[PDB]
Amino acid sequence: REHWATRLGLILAMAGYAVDLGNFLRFPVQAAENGGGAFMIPYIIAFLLVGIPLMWIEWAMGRYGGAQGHGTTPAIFYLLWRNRFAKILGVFGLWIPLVVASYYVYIESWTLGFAIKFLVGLVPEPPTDPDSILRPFKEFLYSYIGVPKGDEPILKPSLFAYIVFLITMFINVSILIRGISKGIERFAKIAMPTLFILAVFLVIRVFLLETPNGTAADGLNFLWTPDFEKLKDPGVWIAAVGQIFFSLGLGFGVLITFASYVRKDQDIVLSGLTAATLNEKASVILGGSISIPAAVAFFGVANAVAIAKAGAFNLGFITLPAIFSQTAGGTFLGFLWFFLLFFAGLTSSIAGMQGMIAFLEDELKLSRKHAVLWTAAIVFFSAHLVMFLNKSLDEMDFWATGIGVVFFGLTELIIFFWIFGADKAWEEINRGGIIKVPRIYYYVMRYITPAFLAVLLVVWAREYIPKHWTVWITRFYIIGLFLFLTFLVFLAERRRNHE
Ligand SMILES: COCCCC/C(=N/OCCN)c1ccc(C(F)(F)F)cc1
Ligand code: NA
Ligand code: NA
Repeated sequence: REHWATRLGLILAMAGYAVDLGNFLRFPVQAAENGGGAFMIPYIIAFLLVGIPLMWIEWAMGRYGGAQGHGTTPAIFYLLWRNRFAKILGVFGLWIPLVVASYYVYIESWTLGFAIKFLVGLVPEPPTDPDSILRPFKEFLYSYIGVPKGDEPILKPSLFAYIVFLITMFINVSILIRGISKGIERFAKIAMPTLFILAVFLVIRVFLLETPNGTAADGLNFLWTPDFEKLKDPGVWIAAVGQIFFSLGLGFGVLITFASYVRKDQDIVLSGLTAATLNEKASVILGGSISIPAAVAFFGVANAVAIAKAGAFNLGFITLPAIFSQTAGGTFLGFLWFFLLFFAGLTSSIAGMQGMIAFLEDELKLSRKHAVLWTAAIVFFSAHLVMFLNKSLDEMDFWATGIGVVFFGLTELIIFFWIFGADKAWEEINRGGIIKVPRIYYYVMRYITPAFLAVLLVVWAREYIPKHWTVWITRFYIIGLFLFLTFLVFLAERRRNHE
């Protein structure tokens, strides 16, 4: 079985996964909409009562399974719980990242394409007024994606956008086919520094942004000025818990696959706590210092609420590009921004697609080449649904991330900490650990963490269970994916009986 070479690279790859577009875009929006600086109160608590405990568990399950030559949840759940229902629930952790990858890699290709178009100067040039600046870029994005003009739910992406997607896939395969250490870990040692440099530079250039409408100081002002009156809203505490899941990448079975390449007695306590902190630092220090400030600096603090309500996607694919076409040398700033984003996603997309690569290796005994080429084949095929069918992207995100963070994460708790046994579990986490997990966390892992995860589920349940016909096309496919994966798991246990 393959293994991580260095402890540094391990943390960088785990952080590589955790840090992506959400750190720079999603997180700053959630904070401003939910109390600003006051949002740091429930966010840190959730980091301590949910994020950190659950992180350690996925690291534990991974290493525990990796020592037995299994990196995925269909096998691992069957090791924590000798049952048929454990193998089925395990498929979900093979299904979730595979669904995300069907849309995630494609959006990752957008950043790359934009980065290319921005670098060569193939971008709109306005013209005055805010809608006169945004519209040439709103339309720039819509022509790349192929946003439907008529009533049809049909997208028509550009040939270029399609070609960049093919290139993005090829890049992923390039890194992935070289393996854990010589591919992912090697690239994680190059990307993360390159990422940090790009962030710092953008942070610096943004703080220098001065327009007649405002400054960057007004941006960091609006974003971080605490509104404690919003702490009364349960929805703020719900968003915070949800944000931590999203921030750390919990409930997608990605960590579990990675940790399974960590050796039997190597530390997972301190190593995890490090990679987790790197992401949080990247979010609060770098991510919340670029997007929102630059948005407020150009449009003023008067539109700061409107900007945050416009969503994270508009902020990063329309708003910020439009601001860049108005600043000195902003076309290169557009390129550094989209190249910052491209790497952030790429370090995540190679991480997520590994689970399916691991399965084909560990359970179906496929070579690494075949495992990558078929995984690439599957994600490439399924992506055509995202590329051509309008709102298919949303349906996949809803089901994958929805079930992923709200169902499957809780399942990891119960199986490992309630079915497999809390004491046996606790030893598996602390074993070989440089530092030991605080004795208080035993109660947080066993009660507090699943109690929260139950509530996040239920509130999510009570709102989304009640909440067009073409959505069935996407549902039809992703269900077909689950059946397909059940079948592979089925074939996996039948090959093992023969040998
Ligand atoms: C809402 O956008 C999708 C996020 C799902 C979780 C995500 N975490 O990555 C870094 C944490 N912020 C993720 C999961 C799977 C994949 C992959 F596409 F690689 F499977 C990529 C990102
Ligand atoms: Na993150
Ligand atoms: Na990443």
